[PDB]
Amino acid sequence: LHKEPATLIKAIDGDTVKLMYKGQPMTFRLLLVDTPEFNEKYGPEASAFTKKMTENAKKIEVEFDKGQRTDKYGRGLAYIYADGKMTNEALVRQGLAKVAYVYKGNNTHEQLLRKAEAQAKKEKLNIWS
Ligand SMILES: Cc1cn([C@H]2C[C@H](OP(=O)(O)O)[C@@H](COP(=O)(O)O)O2)c(=O)[nH]c1=O
Ligand SMILES: [Ca+2]
Repeated sequence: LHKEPATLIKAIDGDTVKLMYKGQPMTFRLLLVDTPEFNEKYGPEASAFTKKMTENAKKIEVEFDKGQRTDKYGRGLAYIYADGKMTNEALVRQGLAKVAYVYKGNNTHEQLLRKAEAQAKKEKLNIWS
């Protein structure tokens, strides 16, 4: 997998962000995770976490996996990095997302994320509390 440049356009909620990628605006859905809807418990905290993480980054990168790069809604499917730290993994580590939507072929970082979820769950963090 390879990191590609992109710039924040707008952080949308816990697991979707609008980015400019190859000069075009596009909404990205973070691979392998599910954050609560803004309306649900921990939804505003997940949104706020992704917003700070992405808004504070000097450098945003997108990393596509091996399979599908867009979903059925035209959203990009990627791992998103903020100054070298993976937002997908960070949300899970904090108990603000669950590992979810693991489809074969787009699951390179599954193990890493499950490992983070185990630690979040052990700590009874946020969603696990
Ligand atoms: C994360 C991810 C979501 N999706 C689709 C599945 C879900 O379809 P349905 O909308 O039909 O439930 C939806 C969940 O996204 P959200 O969690 O953003 O709503 O996005 C993919 O198809 N591939 C993916 O990798
Ligand atoms: Ca969601």
